[PDB]
Amino acid sequence: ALYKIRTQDSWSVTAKECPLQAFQPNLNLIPAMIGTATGALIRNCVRQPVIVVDDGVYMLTYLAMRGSCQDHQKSVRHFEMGVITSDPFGDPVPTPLRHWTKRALPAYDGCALAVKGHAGFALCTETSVGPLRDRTAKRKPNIVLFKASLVGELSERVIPPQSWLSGFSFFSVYTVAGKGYAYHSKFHAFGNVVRVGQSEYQAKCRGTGCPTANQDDCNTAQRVSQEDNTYLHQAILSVDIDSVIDPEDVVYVIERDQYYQASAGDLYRVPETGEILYNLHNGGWSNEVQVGRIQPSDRFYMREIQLTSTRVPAPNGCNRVKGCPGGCVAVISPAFTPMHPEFNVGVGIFPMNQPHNPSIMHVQQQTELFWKPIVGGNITLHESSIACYSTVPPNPSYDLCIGVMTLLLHQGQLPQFQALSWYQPTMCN
Amino acid sequence: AYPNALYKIRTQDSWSVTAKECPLQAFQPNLNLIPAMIGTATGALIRNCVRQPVIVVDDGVYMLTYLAMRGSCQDHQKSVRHFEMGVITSDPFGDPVPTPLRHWTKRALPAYDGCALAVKGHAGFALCTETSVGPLRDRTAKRKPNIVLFKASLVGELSERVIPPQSWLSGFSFFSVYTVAGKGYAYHSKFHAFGNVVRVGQSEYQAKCRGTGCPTANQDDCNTAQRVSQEDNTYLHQAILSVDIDSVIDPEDVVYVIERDQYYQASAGDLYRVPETGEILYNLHNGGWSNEVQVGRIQPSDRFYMREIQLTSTRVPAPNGCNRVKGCPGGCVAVISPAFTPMHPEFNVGVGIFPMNQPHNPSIMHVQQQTELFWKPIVGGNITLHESSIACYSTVPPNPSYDLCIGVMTLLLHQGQLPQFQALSWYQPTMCN
Repeated sequence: ALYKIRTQDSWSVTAKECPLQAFQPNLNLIPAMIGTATGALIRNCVRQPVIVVDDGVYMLTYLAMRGSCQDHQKSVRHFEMGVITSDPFGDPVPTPLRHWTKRALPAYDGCALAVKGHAGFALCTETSVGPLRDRTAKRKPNIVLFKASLVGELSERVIPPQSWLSGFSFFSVYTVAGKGYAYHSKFHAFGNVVRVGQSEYQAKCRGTGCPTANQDDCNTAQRVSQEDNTYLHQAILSVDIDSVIDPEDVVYVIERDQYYQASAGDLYRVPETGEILYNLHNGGWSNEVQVGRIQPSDRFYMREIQLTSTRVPAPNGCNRVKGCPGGCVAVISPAFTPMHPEFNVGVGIFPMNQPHNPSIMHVQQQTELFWKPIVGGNITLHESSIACYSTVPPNPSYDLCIGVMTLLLHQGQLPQFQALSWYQPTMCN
Repeated sequence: AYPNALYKIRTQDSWSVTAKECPLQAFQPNLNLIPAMIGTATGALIRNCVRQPVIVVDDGVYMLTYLAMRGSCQDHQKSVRHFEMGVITSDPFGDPVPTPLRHWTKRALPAYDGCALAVKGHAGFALCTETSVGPLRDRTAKRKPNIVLFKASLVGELSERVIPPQSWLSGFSFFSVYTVAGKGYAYHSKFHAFGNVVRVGQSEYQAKCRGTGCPTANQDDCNTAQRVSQEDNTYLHQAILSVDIDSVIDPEDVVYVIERDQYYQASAGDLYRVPETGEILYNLHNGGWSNEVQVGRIQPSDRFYMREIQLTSTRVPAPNGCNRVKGCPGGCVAVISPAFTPMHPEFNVGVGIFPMNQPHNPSIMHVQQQTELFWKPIVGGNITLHESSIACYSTVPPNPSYDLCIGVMTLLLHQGQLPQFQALSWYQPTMCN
């Protein structure tokens, strides 16, 4: 492989416990020449970007389409792996080594990524017309595990819908875009499950986001089929990455009382303790920044963590109610990664100002350390994924983050893949 | 099951003798621009600059290169040289598009400048100038640079072979050898590409001067435009580099010098080999005083001749704000963005990427023997084209109406940023009129 630096998770317990410096100066934005050009001049669209880093190795994915952003049937699914290496300035930057594409049909939607020991893993939903229509049509999709490596291998294992192990019955299982982890021959990632409602568990509803939310509206926001009384559940997928014969693939269903709405998300594993942190992406009615800890006890709980009170904005044209089940949607752009084993500190890519310019937000226990735009003007952020890491040994003042985004660079075009890296302040105040 | 070496579309050169001989249709409708998701993102938001883009295609395999810098476009010392290889495969719509398989980077120091590319089978080749501060300062400092041959393949490892300046075999005497960006070809055991050599002036040969580009050109001004060192009486000559790509033991690297009466100024360029006949076509890039689209044929006789071919009378524009003379020595420069590829074994037909309008927007021009078949913008607005490279091919068997072209460019996408790598493909009209 290309000479690469050792890296370690920025949410390690060795992270700062102190109250952090509010970094006033401009950030040092360094290159991240990864991915590919995505037709900035010829109306090509990119969706579902995910970036993951493990010990100086990264894996990247996105979904490319022609002429619009809703063409799963004619989409191309991109996978990429590379290493983080010291650039001419002595700065660790990622560079690609291998790239693969999957040409639909079939399409691959909601791919989750993880990297472990120079190996890359991708879990995708095999589809033709996408998850929204798949649920309404009551399909039972195949799920495909991709195994990638720096020497150019891409192996696939089909997971039939009936093969999943679970303690209860469910209609169907879907993958969702985001970050996962590979631990103990298992690939853990967020998932979505269509399942009939049970009396004991109702929709999470009233809270600081919408104190007067109505329970019937909350249940409707989660419902899939009114006649079948099925609801879209958040889940954790535990996929076998060592066995190809009689593989043990498990789905852990989280009851719908643990989340306002099922969504895409990221899972983080604290290396020393094994605690699982999560970042539940938006796209529903809740405009809160949803992070927390996964606590498996008598059942799987999502213990919410208060990271920031800043709300996720609505699209430009929406003038309806904000942050309540019957109004505007909260955009899907925000993605926050933990800089602390208990998510006391987080760094995220966030939309800023009316054009939703891409920006970086540093928050510690509801204190905003900084909120800085990457660019101004009319550049609009659509989706983002962020991977922050530390060197071995850590820099006493900085961690490094890699941000990948989809952006509307020019009017009349479609969202474009862009990437960048930066030194993330970790100095105490 | 993914795009790979064995699962790729077969292609053939668009300058094959099997190309159309007829008078071509002037294509009025808009072109069908199809994806070319190659290269990488190049920091469109963080002021990163990309230079010297080159694309080459051979039988469904491509190789790409460019030079990346941080914070400015004049930082060889802190630059990164990118290499990439991939295949041309049928996209979901049934359209052949390029997709990357391998990517390599070379971290300065040392930097690698003026890389020329060639592809044969599944192997890729790059010939670069080992430098620290770039060719202009290297010539002024009278350095003798190393030249490095890079060997890449889709399933193999990137190897390098250093060519010392004293190791070159040649029939001529010269001071130093430089590579230049552009396309070359790999045939049999040789990698042929354009080069530049610093050499003392010869009594018999003066600078090419008066012509359709500058009817009133002055011979003294033309000779000055080619001169390197007046004290040493050295001039920058165009050359052809023949580099051994099969032998690791006793490699034979040869320099063929072209006398300075065959070209207005030495420059970067592209070489094309007609597969059936073996004739060599060339595209001499701009960046000097000549604002003509410089194409022609390389004829080795008693000496190496560059037989000019008149492809189009449209002139290459000058940079914004220049009020000196156009297309004549000692005045405004002609921008280096244009790149023209042959669609005909004798360059009767050409397709090029060209700057159009005041912002120098990227555009595609189709010309046949000085007749403009079309001149269409890719985009308008304030997007500015800086450099470009184009590779057009055929599907085997050829589509009766269309060839396929891949265009790679460096563009100023947003004000306050630096030139960005962008790529696109399109169906190139080849139908008769």
